[PDB]
Amino acid sequence: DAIPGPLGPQSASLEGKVALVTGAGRGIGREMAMELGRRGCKVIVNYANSTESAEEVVAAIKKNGSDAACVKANVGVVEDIVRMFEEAVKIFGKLDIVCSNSGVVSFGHVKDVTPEEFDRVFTINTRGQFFVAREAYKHLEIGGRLILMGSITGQAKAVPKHAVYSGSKGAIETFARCMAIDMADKKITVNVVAPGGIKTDMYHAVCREYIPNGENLSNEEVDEYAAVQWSPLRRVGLPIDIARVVCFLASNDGGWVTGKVIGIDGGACM
Amino acid sequence: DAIPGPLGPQSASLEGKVALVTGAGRGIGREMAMELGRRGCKVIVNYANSTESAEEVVAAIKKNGSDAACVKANVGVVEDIVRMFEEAVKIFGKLDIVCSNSGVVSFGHVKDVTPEEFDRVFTINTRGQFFVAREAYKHLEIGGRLILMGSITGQAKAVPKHAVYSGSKGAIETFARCMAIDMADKKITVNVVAPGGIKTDMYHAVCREYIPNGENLSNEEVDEYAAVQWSPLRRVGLPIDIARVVCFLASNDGGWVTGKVIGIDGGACM
Amino acid sequence: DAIPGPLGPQSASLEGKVALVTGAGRGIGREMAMELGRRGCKVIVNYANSTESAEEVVAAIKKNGSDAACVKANVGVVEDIVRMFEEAVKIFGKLDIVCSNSGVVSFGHVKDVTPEEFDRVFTINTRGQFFVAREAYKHLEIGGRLILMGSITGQAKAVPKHAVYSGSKGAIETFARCMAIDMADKKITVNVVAPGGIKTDMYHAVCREYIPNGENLSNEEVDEYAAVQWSPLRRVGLPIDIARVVCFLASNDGGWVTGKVIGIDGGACM
Amino acid sequence: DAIPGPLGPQSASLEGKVALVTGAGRGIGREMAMELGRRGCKVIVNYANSTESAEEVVAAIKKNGSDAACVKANVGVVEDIVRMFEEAVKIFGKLDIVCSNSGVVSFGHVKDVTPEEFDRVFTINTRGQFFVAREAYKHLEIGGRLILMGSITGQAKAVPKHAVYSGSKGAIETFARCMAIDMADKKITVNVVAPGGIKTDMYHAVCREYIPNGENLSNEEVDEYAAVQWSPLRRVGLPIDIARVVCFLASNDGGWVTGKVIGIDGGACM
Ligand SMILES: NC(=O)C1=CN([C@@H]2O[C@H](COP(=O)(O)OP(=O)(O)OC[C@H]3O[C@@H](n4cnc5c(N)ncnc54)[C@H](OP(=O)(O)O)[C@@H]3O)[C@@H](O)[C@H]2O)C=CC1
Ligand SMILES: NC(=O)C1=CN([C@@H]2O[C@H](COP(=O)(O)OP(=O)(O)OC[C@H]3O[C@@H](n4cnc5c(N)ncnc54)[C@H](OP(=O)(O)O)[C@@H]3O)[C@@H](O)[C@H]2O)C=CC1
Ligand SMILES: NC(=O)C1=CN([C@@H]2O[C@H](COP(=O)(O)OP(=O)(O)OC[C@H]3O[C@@H](n4cnc5c(N)ncnc54)[C@H](OP(=O)(O)O)[C@@H]3O)[C@@H](O)[C@H]2O)C=CC1
Ligand SMILES: NC(=O)C1=CN([C@@H]2O[C@H](COP(=O)(O)OP(=O)(O)OC[C@H]3O[C@@H](n4cnc5c(N)ncnc54)[C@H](OP(=O)(O)O)[C@@H]3O)[C@@H](O)[C@H]2O)C=CC1
Ligand SMILES: Cc1cccc2sc3[nH+]ncn3c12
Ligand SMILES: Cc1cccc2sc3[nH+]ncn3c12
Ligand SMILES: Cc1cccc2sc3[nH+]ncn3c12
Ligand SMILES: Cc1cccc2sc3[nH+]ncn3c12
Repeated sequence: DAIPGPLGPQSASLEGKVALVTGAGRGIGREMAMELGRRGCKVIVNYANSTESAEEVVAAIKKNGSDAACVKANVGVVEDIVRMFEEAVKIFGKLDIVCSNSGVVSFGHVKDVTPEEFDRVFTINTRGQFFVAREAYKHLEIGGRLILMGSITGQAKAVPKHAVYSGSKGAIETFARCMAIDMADKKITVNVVAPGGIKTDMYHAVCREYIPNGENLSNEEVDEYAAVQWSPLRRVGLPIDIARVVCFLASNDGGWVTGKVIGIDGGACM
Repeated sequence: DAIPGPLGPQSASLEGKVALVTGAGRGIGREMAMELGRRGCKVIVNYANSTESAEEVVAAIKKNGSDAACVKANVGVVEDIVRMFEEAVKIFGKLDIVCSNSGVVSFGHVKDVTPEEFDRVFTINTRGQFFVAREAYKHLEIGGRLILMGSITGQAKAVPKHAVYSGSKGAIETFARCMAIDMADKKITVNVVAPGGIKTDMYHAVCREYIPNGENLSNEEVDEYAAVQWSPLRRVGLPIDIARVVCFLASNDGGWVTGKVIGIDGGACM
Repeated sequence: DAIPGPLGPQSASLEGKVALVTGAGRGIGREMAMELGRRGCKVIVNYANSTESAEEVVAAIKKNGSDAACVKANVGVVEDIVRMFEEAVKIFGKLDIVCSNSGVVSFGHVKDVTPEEFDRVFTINTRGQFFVAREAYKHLEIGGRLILMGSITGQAKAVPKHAVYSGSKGAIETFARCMAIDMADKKITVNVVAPGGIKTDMYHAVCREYIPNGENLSNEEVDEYAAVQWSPLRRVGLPIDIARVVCFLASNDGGWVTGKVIGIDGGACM
Repeated sequence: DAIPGPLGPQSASLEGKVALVTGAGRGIGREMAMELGRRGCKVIVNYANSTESAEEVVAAIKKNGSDAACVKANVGVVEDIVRMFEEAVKIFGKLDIVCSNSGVVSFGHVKDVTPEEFDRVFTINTRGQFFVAREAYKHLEIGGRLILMGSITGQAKAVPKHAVYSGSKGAIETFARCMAIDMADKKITVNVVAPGGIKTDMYHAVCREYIPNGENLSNEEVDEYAAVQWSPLRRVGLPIDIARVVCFLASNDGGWVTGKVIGIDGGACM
């Protein structure tokens, strides 16, 4: 049968692809846009509040040799998502890759979860991603790429006071399986990246909630724990670790990988 | 170490246990309450609309030798759930087992899902179960049992136009893992039963949506397909098939089974 | 459709069933035969070396009110398995349940595994179980039950120096999926129980190999670790914990549970 | 923290890496060596019987601009594996990547499996891979890559008469989890690629055994079935599909992916 795409290194090229990354002003998302751009991608950085950071990222991508632009939209508002895509398409003309990154964390024993906090998390983490995914489908080029952001907590077995957040990410893994069927009519592949503890603002904010008796841990102590307890490779994961895998899925190399959950932890067990 | 519970058949006894089953007026739930009662349980049948059916079930359980009562509550309304448990506890004095059964189906290509239909399904299937689970925790006896209703679609790989429903059930499997940690402080075990196509009203309504080119299938033809394509055991699953496993988890036998997903299909592959 | 089996507690009855348990002279297996007998089963206890213990168990089952007999066979020798079943059938006339329990542990960094030690473990743990399963098929009554012994290590993510043993148990989970299809022509259900640290001779021998820096731990200290680190339920698992689940699968209640892996840990994460 | 490796496309470069691929004279393996070479790798093609094909591949890689050499060894013989690595290291001086590809298929109802045919498959598929993995550890450069060959059958739910082969591949997934811990002391990442039906000699030989009533299917009919039934993407998988993912895992991009099973099917459900 016919070979799908070029043979050799040329199959990993993202040059000439237009990508949209939600929540790209900081954290993993910022690095996702940065790296995508470094591999020759035109990046559209979406943001909700971090305008400054957003703009800063856009400047950076250009400085690196790629074109970029930023769009504002609150993924928790379906109308904002609908608008974000209508503008996105006009900016560079087409849309090849979509990275649904935006998300929020939450901690608390089941007995203390309020309907307000449950809806807060699920609305961004689960509902937002579905509608971003829905719009991505409509605007993606035939053969496009949809990448959903999940988490190690979707399958973790030992994280206490973490049902709401874990459930929101767990549902994303199921979305991938089902969306991979529907979206295949446009040759779009759908996959879920499931990171496991990356140094970002979030990490700084809630890492201690994962460490048994960690209220006291100093920043370096947290990293020491993370590095040793969570990976045989003995090191803390960085956004670039996710960004690299995301580029693989987005390239020709990931053409036969669809409906899957790629766990990107250093071999962690949570 | 000390043996947990009696040795012998006495370990499967549900006699003297009070159970609450949501959506017990029909389908799998009705049979869940019926069977639980047959094993000596006092059943509280919850219902949303099927009052007649509800009452009918209560009469049946008594006729079989057990006490029962019914409570009305819409699981999509947190206040209703809160009330349902406050009344439940007063009826028979205590609450040992809770079976979160209620749920709704949905079909449609991703591109046609509306925010209204997404919220419709997630609100009952996922959000409702969380709050039923939350209240169950607060009112369950030390050593109680919480059983969540999932589905084969949470892990299925070939069902098209089924992302919303599949995602709502998928999140339930994650809830089980996390809730099993928090709720363990009261010795409560949390598990998810994941049926795979049971003859109920739902089955009559949407089975054809699972069968490639099944609009034409006659009722008997659907059952023939179900029996042959979905199980090496060559037969259609019945509510009693789930009801029996639910009794196992609810008994002393299921004391060391927690945080798990029990797939109850005839060895189906979807 | 027709209801499969009796409604009510009578569905959990094992009375009048003949079962064969391999490696039933001690550990989990001994308790499996004991409990099966307590629920009205005629047990055939197989053994390899523990004759004394074997006979002792047979005396016990009778003293409890059930008939039993013991057969000697080395599961690592296919001819022994073939013979064991030919004799087994003649003893009580038929064979309803088979519990493939026998197994051996092993520890060591990959770099130190010798072909001899690899074959030692795989020959009993994997190859033995396949041939026990093969013979069980041929001799089981239509509607019989085949239960394979697996382990938490089949899916564990953090146990070092444990590839050979973990791999032997992992393959058992796959055997269950496939055997459930072939063996279904005789209505036999095939399932895998996956315990997670049970107090038996094995536990006494190698538990410390699972505890980071545990050479020094005293017996009570090991149990303290096991109870706290491996279960939210805060207690060490006992053979009776597995024995109870095995009876469920062997009864009418487990009729619709086939091709599955039932994890029997206190919600452990390894 | 410090960024692991270069930022940008340079992270996907395999230039200057020495790789060893077992069973590289034909099928997926041949393409694995070819592609690895195209990305600037020095490939050592191992073979068992296909000398001609082996040599042909070596000529090809050189013609493409990379150096290659071939080594003969029967993975079912531990002494051969030990020798293969001692020679391998001397050829190009070092060893960065190892791809354990070699394998054999088998079909048959459980009841017809003979100890000879069970050992035949397990000895190459499971035992061989363990010892190849063991030797890879000893000779791999710090930061090396070990990639094990698995299959969709390790998790498949509907393939009949396939327990022996499925079990041999299933154990490989467990090996990955455990080996990822031990081998991490040398910064080596261990992962399992799990293809799902690739056009190779094997495919030509046994594809019909997967298709219900396929004895009659013509070659083109088989491909039609494969393309439609096994993938929403509607096409048959090719060796290049696996080869591309293998290059990702072998590069810097796969540095944080370890202890995982990458399913490389077109979203197949078996
Ligand atoms: N950090 C970690 O350890 C891991 C993170 N993840 C997931 O990866 C993703 C990113 O995490 P990380 O970078 O650490 O997070 P950060 O806390 O650093 O915040 C990342 C971003 O998400 C955005 N976001 C939040 N709400 C919205 C919204 N309403 N609309 C659009 N964007 C929004 C933020 O936008 P703005 O700032 O502009 O409001 C921001 O850009 C999340 O989905 C997270 O759950 C998964 C596993 C691990
Ligand atoms: N049938 C099947 O093949 C399978 C079913 N399931 C799950 O099992 C559960 C029961 O399914 P099944 O019996 O077939 O369903 P049915 O369609 O027969 O309806 C079952 C019940 O769910 C209830 N329900 C719906 N909304 C509410 C609500 N707002 N509050 C309280 N109860 C409500 C109904 O209550 P009322 O009628 O009183 O409004 C009813 O009692 C569901 O969660 C379903 O998703 C999972 C796998 C397979
Ligand atoms: N203990 C634990 O923590 C867990 C155990 N398991 C599995 O459960 C099973 C039983 O474990 P456990 O009771 O702890 O083990 P023990 O170490 O207590 O030994 C149990 C038995 O296995 C038998 N056995 C060994 N070789 C043979 C053989 N060649 N033929 C027949 N029988 C043989 C022994 O027979 P004899 O003494 O007569 O030679 C004995 O009867 C094993 O498969 C084990 O891997 C799984 C998870 C956890
Ligand atoms: N084809 C498919 O659909 C899929 C294949 N796989 C796996 O991928 C791998 C390759 O499959 P594929 O290329 O299709 O297979 P082929 O039938 O085309 O044969 C591939 C190779 O395996 C080799 N091999 C067999 N025995 C030995 C041995 N004793 N020592 C060294 N090498 C040996 C052959 O060597 P020689 O010819 O030199 O003897 C050959 O080089 C296998 O492990 C297979 O199980 C997994 C999923 C799907
Ligand atoms: C923020 C964080 C820190 C450490 C480990 C994890 S695992 C996960 N999943 N989402 C966030 N996280 C974290
Ligand atoms: C209603 C139904 C029919 C057939 C197969 C399935 S699998 C599933 N999950 N929820 C509902 N169903 C069905
Ligand atoms: C023998 C043992 C002790 C503690 C934990 C485990 S987990 C497992 N699997 N087989 C044996 N074991 C053990
Ligand atoms: C050889 C083959 C053909 C079709 C589908 C599969 S799935 C698998 N796993 N190993 C081999 N195969 C095949």
